[PDB]
Amino acid sequence: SMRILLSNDDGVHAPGIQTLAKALREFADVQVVAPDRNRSGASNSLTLESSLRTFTFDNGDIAVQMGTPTDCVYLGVNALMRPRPDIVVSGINAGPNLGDDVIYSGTVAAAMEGRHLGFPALAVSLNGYQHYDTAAAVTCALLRGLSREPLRTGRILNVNVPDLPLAQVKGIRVTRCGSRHPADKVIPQEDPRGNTLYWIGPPGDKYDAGPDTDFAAVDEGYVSVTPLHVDLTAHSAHDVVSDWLDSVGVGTQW
Amino acid sequence: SMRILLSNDDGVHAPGIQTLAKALREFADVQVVAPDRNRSGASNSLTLESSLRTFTFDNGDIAVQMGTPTDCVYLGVNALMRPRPDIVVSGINAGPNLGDDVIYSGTVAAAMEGRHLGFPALAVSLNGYQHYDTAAAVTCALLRGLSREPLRTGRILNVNVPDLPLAQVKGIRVTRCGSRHPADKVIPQEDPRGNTLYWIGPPGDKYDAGPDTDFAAVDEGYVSVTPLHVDLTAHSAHDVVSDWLDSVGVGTQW
Ligand SMILES: [Mg+2]
Ligand SMILES: [Mg+2]
Repeated sequence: SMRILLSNDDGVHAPGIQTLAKALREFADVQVVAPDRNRSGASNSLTLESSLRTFTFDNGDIAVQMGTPTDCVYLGVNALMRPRPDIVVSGINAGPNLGDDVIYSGTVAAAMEGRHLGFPALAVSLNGYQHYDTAAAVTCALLRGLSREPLRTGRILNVNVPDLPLAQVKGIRVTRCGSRHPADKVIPQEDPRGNTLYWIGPPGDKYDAGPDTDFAAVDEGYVSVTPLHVDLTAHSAHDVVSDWLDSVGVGTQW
Repeated sequence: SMRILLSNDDGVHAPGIQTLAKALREFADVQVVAPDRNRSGASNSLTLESSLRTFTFDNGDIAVQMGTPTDCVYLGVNALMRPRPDIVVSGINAGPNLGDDVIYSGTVAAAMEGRHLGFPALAVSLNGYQHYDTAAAVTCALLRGLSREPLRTGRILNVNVPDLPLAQVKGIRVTRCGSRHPADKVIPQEDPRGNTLYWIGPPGDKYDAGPDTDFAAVDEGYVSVTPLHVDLTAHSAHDVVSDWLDSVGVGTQW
């Protein structure tokens, strides 16, 4: 019987995470360890300068004080949940995590943090705010599915679900991350004393959102499943960087 | 003429950034934009629900008040530094960023924000903190030559410098990222009121530290340079996931 570490990114009381927990407690033992306040825009952010305070609740749900999504699952796996989870699922998130985004996503990061357990970790995001209903069903399918048969390759599955009633989601689709044009907008806004403060503001237009992409999938009406890894090496850049090095003679006398 | 945007993640006052600033500033035009405090572990996190305030010191360095490394370089290239920088150098970090430490590193995050400039972003990490001089020599050497001859491919370089006297470092190796075992340590500490607080342990043991890894290079006394990209998609796992979805009948009814 599956042991589930359920975290998320929107906080221990987000409709997203609570819904998923009810659905999952139907066939698995779930233990929630989530951050205490919506703070999305954390990435694989990790509290290193300070220790972490824990708070447990009425049920058994833990919230990490000021804790980051990676904070949560990390504490969850090596201290807080015992016996250890078999999987971590990163609880239904209010809003997409597609393309370039994924690198900055706290919800993707919680999943990435469970890349080492018996089962692949699931990140789950709704594109919108209404049909949490649907994302739960999708996750359960994915989960019963792992339980009859283990997946031999891919330790992070990044799922996004369209904001449509289950009956209208056309299927699911294995995808690749898309990309936007480089973001560059900064919105200045000035404080009552004259000084300029800056907002980061909105991401670039969609660049590669062709047929193979997670963007196209969701746009079409499919669950989009992207397998993620954690090796950022640009392997094909290799010889070029080496020729360069030799060409200009850094690291060499000759 | 070479306009450098100089960030780091240990904070604008760290000896790694300051020593780098000084070395660059005698053949290059430099602007420091960095966090106001030690922000190690910050990964790609960014401030989205708040505006950011800056502070300028008399030497012109700029700090982003509660800014993340990412916050800093985004604001650096797009608002703060005029005219735009030619390059982003992410200041000499105290401690290595090797293997999968990369997904958590604020140092590399700062460079990832440099992705779209003329020259490739440089992330520079020292494996200790005796010899910042050493990392400086390297970075300066990387930067010249870069300005003698462009790098035809690869937008982000993850540079790790052994913690030795320059004379003792054997050379340079273009490398690939290694990987660690799961981390499992959670160092507990009691509150003065008796409550268990949790500190996040260290990075796990080197696991893949093979012949051509970033680990191997540093341990043997070489500078490691790794080309990095931002695509999280595990492409080679595509068909396996696709066969698994079909084998389990999720997203098809037959
Ligand atoms: Mg969120
Ligand atoms: Mg640091």
